[PDB]
Amino acid sequence: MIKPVTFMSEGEQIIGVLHVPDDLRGDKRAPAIAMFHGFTGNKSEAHRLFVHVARSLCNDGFVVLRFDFRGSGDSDGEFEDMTVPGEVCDASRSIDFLSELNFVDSERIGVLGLSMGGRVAAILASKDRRIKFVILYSAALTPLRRKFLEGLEKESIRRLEMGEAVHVGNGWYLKKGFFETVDSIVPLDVLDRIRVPVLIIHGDSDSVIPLDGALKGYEIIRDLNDKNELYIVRGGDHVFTRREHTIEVIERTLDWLRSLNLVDKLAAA
Ligand SMILES: [Cl-]
Repeated sequence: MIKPVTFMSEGEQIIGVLHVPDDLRGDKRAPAIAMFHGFTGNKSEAHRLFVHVARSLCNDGFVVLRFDFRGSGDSDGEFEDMTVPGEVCDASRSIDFLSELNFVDSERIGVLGLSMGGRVAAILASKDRRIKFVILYSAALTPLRRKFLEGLEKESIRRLEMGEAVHVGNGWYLKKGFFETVDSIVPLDVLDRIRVPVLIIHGDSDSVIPLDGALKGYEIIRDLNDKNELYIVRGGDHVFTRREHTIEVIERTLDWLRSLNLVDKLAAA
């Protein structure tokens, strides 16, 4: 079952989509995953990657919530006002939403994030005791403010300082709040607070987010939980465009989740 949902965050509506397993009995409760999209992404994500990921997770027995951050997709708000802390607010609200569903096991909720959404996932997991596992795809874990500004002309940076929304490419505009707070929390600085299982998947041909950041992240957390894993997708680009890479990412994610024993369909009988 797939159905649209809405909830409020920071005074504004978020629209999302909820995947519910069809074999979920009346009293039964399922583990759940909230999925966080990337920068200038939406809840379907590139070449519908999140749709495919969510369908596979739901087939595996998870309730899955995908939603548009405020300022993205069909949620309220303007993109130029978006900030990473604002997306952490939204992300926490999506956990609230899953926690209040009577067919979700409130003690078996985890998160999945792609790139900037992986940044959000890591930040939220460093704080939120409700998160029981973290899945990071192509995650942006390192400082980004300087790299973002280095892509802008000096006169554009001044206009940003003066309060203008400036063009950042492909028709997307951004105000300074994003640049001021994208490094308020840098994930590498708080990764050692995450003690639940973390799966890091990163392509060795990612031209957007260097693999180096995923390697550093794994180095920090590898012995904090003996289920933590780093999977490097050989030939994989930032959003796993080649079909075989998308399949590999999904297969590795399902396999890893199996190791955590979150679903027990045999016992469900
Ligand atoms: Cl905000």
